[PDB]
Amino acid sequence: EVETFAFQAEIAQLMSLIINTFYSNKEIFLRELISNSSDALDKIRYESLTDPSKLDSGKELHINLIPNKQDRTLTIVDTGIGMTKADLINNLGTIAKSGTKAFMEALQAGADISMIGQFGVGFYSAYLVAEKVTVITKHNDDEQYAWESSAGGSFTVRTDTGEPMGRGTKVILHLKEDQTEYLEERRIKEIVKKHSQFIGYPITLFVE
Amino acid sequence: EVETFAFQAEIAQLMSLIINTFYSNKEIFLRELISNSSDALDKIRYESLTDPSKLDSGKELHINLIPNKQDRTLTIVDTGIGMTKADLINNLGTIAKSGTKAFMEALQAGADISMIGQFGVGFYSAYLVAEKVTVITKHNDDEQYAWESSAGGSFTVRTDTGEPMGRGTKVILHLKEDQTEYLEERRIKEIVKKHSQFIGYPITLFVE
Ligand SMILES: Cc1n[nH]c(-c2ccco2)c1CCCCN(C)c1ncnc2nc[nH]c12
Ligand SMILES: Cc1n[nH]c(-c2ccco2)c1CCCCN(C)c1ncnc2nc[nH]c12
Repeated sequence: EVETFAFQAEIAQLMSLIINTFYSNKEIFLRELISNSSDALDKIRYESLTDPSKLDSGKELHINLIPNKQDRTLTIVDTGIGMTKADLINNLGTIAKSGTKAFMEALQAGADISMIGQFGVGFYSAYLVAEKVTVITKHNDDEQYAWESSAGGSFTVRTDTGEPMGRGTKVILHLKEDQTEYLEERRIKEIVKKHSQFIGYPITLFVE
Repeated sequence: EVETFAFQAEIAQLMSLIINTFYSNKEIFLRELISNSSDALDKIRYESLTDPSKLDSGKELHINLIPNKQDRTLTIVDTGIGMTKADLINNLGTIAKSGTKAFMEALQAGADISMIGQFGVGFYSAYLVAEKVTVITKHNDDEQYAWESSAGGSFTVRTDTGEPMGRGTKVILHLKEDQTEYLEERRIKEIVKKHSQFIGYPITLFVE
């Protein structure tokens, strides 16, 4: 069963801007996604201090970057807190509305797309390089879900039947045809070194 | 009743480094504290989406900066999630241990004190400008506490009998005698504009 949802108009507008604006410094998408993973790992680490059983779904706290040239995907995997169905459908869009509005206002005032992270919507920078984004996620209090959007104003959520994850999130970037450089080992290494070198979790770049 | 606690050796070492190192760009302390307030406000905002009664202790989400020349204090006030007694005594130091270690290693490798925020211990940058820091805090699930430390390897916690806060945190910086510029309106304005201009909560700088 796949459910289809409309983005609120503001988030749809943001996705369109991200897709439509001429902006060459696209590499910043990876810093934003890795930062998101780091925050999610901080969150589960913090919560387990008071309830250690929150780690029964997996003790290791890490980030994997997985390129696949055949699928043309770059997958950012974390074993963080994960997202509930309510996050995917309601909570996250509610928070995003005001960040979007502030980001938009900053842009007209001369701010730069690379500042998107300050407005809490850095995830959407994924659309600088991806035609479609699939998010597979599992939170302790909930089932494993697959969220997906190619923009165009809608997203889907379904219960995921793929490989069970234990706990955490995979962001699967289905790259635009002209953005395959982000599958290349030395390009990904370069970006992580430049933007993410102090992340406090091991980041493993898988080799193809 | 005042309880006195020893910092773990690593955090004590970090505080000493922050106090002892020659480093002129001290203004970064305010960005770190405002960023901390912002995160705490994000946290309560997020939690109230699923439990709106979490805001019964106060709906407004904001940050006040309050200079007092007579007391020689700069107070950063937020109406964020606040901190529990377990945070003050156990949880926060546990998380801080590994951030401290990474920060230390980054420094020897040539990183800069201004990067302290990437290691999740930016609060301690308060000691660049303050001889004593007092933290008054109230979390929904707990009583109002006062934490205090002048470094030297220990901190105290007591139940606070001052003005009840509703919910949130006040960081009261008892400034070093040579650091009173941070009580001056135009200096604080300058710093906020430079480092904190996109914080998604109203920041009110009180006038003396
Ligand atoms: C599916 C979705 N819907 N709306 C958003 C969103 C809203 C604002 C920014 O992103 C998203 C994406 C949310 C991404 C950031 N996040 C909240 C995350 N939470 C938990 N573990 C994560 N590991 C990577 N990121 C994670
Ligand atoms: C009292 C104490 N003990 N150990 C630490 C600490 C550990 C690592 C960084 O700071 C602190 C300070 C913690 C400061 C950051 N924080 C966790 C905060 N939590 C909730 N509302 C806040 N409003 C400002 N900040 C807030």
